[PDB]
Amino acid sequence: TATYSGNPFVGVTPWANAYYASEVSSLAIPSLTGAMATAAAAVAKVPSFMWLDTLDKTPLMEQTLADIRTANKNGGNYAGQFVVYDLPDRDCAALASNGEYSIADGGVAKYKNYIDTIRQIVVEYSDIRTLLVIEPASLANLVTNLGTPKCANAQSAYLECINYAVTQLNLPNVAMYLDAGHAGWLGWPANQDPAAQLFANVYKNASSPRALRGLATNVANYNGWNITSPPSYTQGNAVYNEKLYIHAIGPLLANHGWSNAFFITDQGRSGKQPTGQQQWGDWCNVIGTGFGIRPSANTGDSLLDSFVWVKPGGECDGTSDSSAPRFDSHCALPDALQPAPQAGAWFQAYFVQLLTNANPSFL
Ligand SMILES: Cc1cc(=O)oc2cc(O[C@@H]3O[C@H](CO)[C@@H](O[C@@H]4O[C@H](CO)[C@@H](O)[C@H](O)[C@H]4O)[C@H](O)[C@H]3O)c(Cl)cc12
Ligand SMILES: *[C@@H]1O[C@H](CO)[C@@H](O)[C@H](O)[C@H]1NC(C)=O
Ligand SMILES: *[C@@H]1O[C@H](CO)[C@@H](O)[C@H](O)[C@H]1NC(C)=O
Ligand SMILES: *[C@H]1O[C@H](CO)[C@@H](O)[C@H](O)[C@@H]1O
Ligand SMILES: *[C@H]1O[C@H](CO)[C@@H](O)[C@H](O)[C@@H]1O
Ligand SMILES: *[C@H]1O[C@H](CO)[C@@H](O)[C@H](O)[C@@H]1O
Ligand SMILES: *[C@H]1O[C@H](CO)[C@@H](O)[C@H](O)[C@@H]1O
Ligand SMILES: *[C@H]1O[C@H](CO)[C@@H](O)[C@H](O)[C@@H]1O
Ligand SMILES: *[C@H]1O[C@H](CO)[C@@H](O)[C@H](O)[C@@H]1O
Ligand SMILES: *[C@H]1O[C@H](CO)[C@@H](O)[C@H](O)[C@@H]1O
Ligand SMILES: *[C@H]1O[C@H](CO)[C@@H](O)[C@H](O)[C@@H]1O
Repeated sequence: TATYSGNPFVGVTPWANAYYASEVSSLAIPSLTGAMATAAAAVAKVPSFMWLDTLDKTPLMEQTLADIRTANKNGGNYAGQFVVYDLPDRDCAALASNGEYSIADGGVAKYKNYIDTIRQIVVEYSDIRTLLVIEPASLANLVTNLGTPKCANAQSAYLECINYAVTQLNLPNVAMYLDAGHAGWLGWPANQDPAAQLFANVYKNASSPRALRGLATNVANYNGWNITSPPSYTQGNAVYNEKLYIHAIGPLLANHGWSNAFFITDQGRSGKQPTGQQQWGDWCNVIGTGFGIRPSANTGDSLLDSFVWVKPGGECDGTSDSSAPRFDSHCALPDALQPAPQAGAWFQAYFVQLLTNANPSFL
């Protein structure tokens, strides 16, 4: 059944979408040989989230859900996985993933229309359990980056928009996880409570939506889940992995009026620890990374609903071309793989790296 009474990953199987599978099979495999080619075909079967990064990407959500509806007839019990990611003045503390809407030019109204579009799809497919990550980077930027003019000015718009998202997508077949950055961002002891306050306030302000299950961490990042050996670049932070992060912030959510908040954590680029990061804040196309813990609801953890692959490995974080639009200097750092295409575009050398360094291995 589509509705759920607790962990929304229980009794379902996350669906591996055709979009990523097409990228692997048609963009990666023709360039590979032997063992690597075979291993790549296997990656295409690991479920990762589909990002709805533009409004005209919404038909792809429908096509995925149509596939799932079909597969659910043949005994199967599959769930759809999507990222809601189109805020006006998006990615306010970076330049690589700037979006189609701006606050100045009716961006809030356009965002509401975008949410309206997604809501209709979810109603159309009320028979399918649908797992959503809400707006990566946004709320975390509001906690830590009010010193960035673009974020400071986006505050009221972000909170209005996110309130609209979590209220309009509050439906019985839906589970939403608000993006909550990662251990090396919001996990810092001094940021934990302010972050928890903001998250609980979003939840409370939205009348405690039943579909709002908790938080998503490590999205498009690389931190370890439960590594017992803290990496050099984590120096100074007692919260050096994602398990420590969720177990630190969880009780603070409860303290601020959000009880029963649960978590999902991205491990799609977390297989190699330590990573090739020379600094913890180096987020763009990081070298020395591999595909990580496979998506699974068997987490052996009180707070983690599921390990997930949110950022699809192989899809670029940003262009390394200083002369191109949306160039962010982070993408030209020593530990950023180069040359890199536009954010979201296929990045073959990066896919090859992730496959080579995969743990668990595909090879
Ligand atoms: C003490 C210390 C040392 C160091 O080398 O790096 C950091 C980095 C820190 O936080 C970083 O904050 C950034 C926001 O200004 C985050 O960037 C975002 O990263 C996501 C991916 O996780 C990406 O999608 C966004 O576009 C990007 O803006 C970055 O992840 C954090 O590491 C802190 Cl708090 C201390 C550091
Ligand atoms: C509360 O919801 C309203 C809806 O209009 C929104 O404008 C506001 O930003 C929200 N406040 C917080 C603190 O999330
Ligand atoms: C870390 O988590 C993984 C996946 O659940 C598990 O295989 C491993 O035993 C865990 N390690 C520790 C030290 O808890
Ligand atoms: C999900 O929730 C609905 C609404 O209560 C139930 O009818 C269904 O059986 C499932 O548990
Ligand atoms: C309602 O659904 C939850 C999972 O979402 C189960 O854990 C529970 O037993 C009940 O069936
Ligand atoms: C999702 O589908 C898998 C089979 O692919 C099952 O193992 C699971 O029970 C769920 O229906
Ligand atoms: C399958 O889909 C991918 C992503 O849209 C394309 O790159 C590929 O050419 C095929 O259409
Ligand atoms: C793309 O297509 C190939 C077969 O053409 C698969 O092996 C792969 O897993 C992906 O679906
Ligand atoms: C990737 O896309 C090509 C078409 O460009 C297909 O032929 C292939 O099966 C895969 O889906
Ligand atoms: C696959 O990757 C190779 C590099 O090994 C390219 O030459 C080719 O164009 C395709 O992108
Ligand atoms: C990867 O390895 C398998 C093993 O036989 C082959 O079927 C495939 O063609 C590729 O070499």
